[PDB]
Amino acid sequence: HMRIEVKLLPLKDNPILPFNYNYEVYSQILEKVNSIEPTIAKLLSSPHGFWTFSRIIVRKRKILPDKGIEILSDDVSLYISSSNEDIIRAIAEAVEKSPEFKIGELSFLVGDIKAIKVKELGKENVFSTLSPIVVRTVKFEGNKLRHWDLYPHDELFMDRLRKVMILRYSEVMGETPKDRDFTIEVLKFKPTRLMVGSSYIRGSLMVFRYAGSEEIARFGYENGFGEKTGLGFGMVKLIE
Amino acid sequence: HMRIEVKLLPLKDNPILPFNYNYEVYSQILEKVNSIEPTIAKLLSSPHGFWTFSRIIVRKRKILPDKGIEILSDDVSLYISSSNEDIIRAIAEAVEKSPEFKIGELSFLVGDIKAIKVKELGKENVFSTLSPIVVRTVKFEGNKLRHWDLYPHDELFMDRLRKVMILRYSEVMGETPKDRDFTIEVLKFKPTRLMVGSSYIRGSLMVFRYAGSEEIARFGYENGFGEKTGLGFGMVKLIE
RNA sequence: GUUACAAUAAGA
RNA sequence: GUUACAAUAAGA
Repeated sequence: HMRIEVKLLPLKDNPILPFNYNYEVYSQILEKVNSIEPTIAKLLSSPHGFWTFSRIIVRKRKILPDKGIEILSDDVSLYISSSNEDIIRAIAEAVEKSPEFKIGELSFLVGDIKAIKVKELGKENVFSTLSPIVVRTVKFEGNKLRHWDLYPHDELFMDRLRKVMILRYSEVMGETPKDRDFTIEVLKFKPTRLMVGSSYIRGSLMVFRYAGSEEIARFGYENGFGEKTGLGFGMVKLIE
Repeated sequence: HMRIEVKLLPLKDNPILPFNYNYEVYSQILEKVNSIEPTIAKLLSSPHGFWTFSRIIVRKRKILPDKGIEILSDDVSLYISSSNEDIIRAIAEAVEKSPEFKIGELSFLVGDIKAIKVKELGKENVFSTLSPIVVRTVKFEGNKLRHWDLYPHDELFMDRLRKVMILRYSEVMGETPKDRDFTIEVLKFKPTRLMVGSSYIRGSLMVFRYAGSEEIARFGYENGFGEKTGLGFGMVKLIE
């Protein structure tokens, strides 16, 4: 499966990355791809998770709780993934043509794009999250129905996630997977709250072990696990 | 200040360290230090935190969620600290004369005890928790009286932590500290729940910046921050 | 693709 | 004693 690393260069001195970029990055890419491949842009913007992208990785940093993350590195990377290398292809082009990113007060400049080597999977895999995994349910709170976010320690999590993947899979892949059974067991777990647009989404940054269906595993690896993947959630990476 | 690194060598075939070890380490040090020096043993047993020790540190490890932390290193390490170099000196002796330590299933053997080079503090410090930091208030749950454990997001957190350090300080240093003010801002934060004996204590694993009274700063640095430090809570290390 | 493995979570 | 910096936390 195709996965790319986009290097970004912070423009000014003492650059500071704001804590919640998910919507900015996503909408920015959408706009850029839409200029070239409007037809693919429509896939990016789909809820079904045609792709993922990670957090913006800052290899060396300090924290300014009121401002954001201090970038002490010369550059930052952003990993993007998809089962469809036509989506990858189109993103590389769009970005490189118009390599100007504005996140809050910090402007970046796209440096090298490159396709990344990606490891084969096994019967069981140990994944670490590259961007928070999101699994949502509906709950009556007051009157109006609203979105309740789940974490692995919640009872309905595994069952909800299972259905989200099967569902998502058949939607983007075109068919339902033959083996639909799988489990995950959490190893290192943390909660995070992200403001995307005018909303709030809460998710898990975790290291977990996946077992079971070998096609859903490929699917999650390539397209991210959980919901809102296209918004920058759900990307994992293989460790041992 | 005086800070030691006690090394532990796992005896069992496949070494699983249980997730909740405080009480067992506490109560076992408490004895080995009693048999040798009953008098110092009572400073340890005091609620006021005449000392701290850290999580048992395992460099190479992996998680069995129903079991514990699988130990993949040759040795693990405990870090004990105190403003009183007599206490530390006593623990090192007491532990050397009775090197056996049992935790859950695992039996350890005390290896080399050694001193740790400890940097001087500044006007401002960035500390990391070697032990989670515990700050409690009391609350009524129905007609029953309950411990309620606090984290920095709680309005009452800063307030009760000041009072707890000021109280601890005087009850051990012997006098009230001159400068009684400090602030703590959180950089990296994760919550943890430990079972110590019959009861559950929740606390904070975190990196934070300490601004304030220098004598309080050095007191927490030596004797731990927050409460219950005698049980292996609140130990910090200085970073950059 | 080292921010690449500390779970559990208000308990009597 | 590098498990050594991702805060914030149920909203309209």
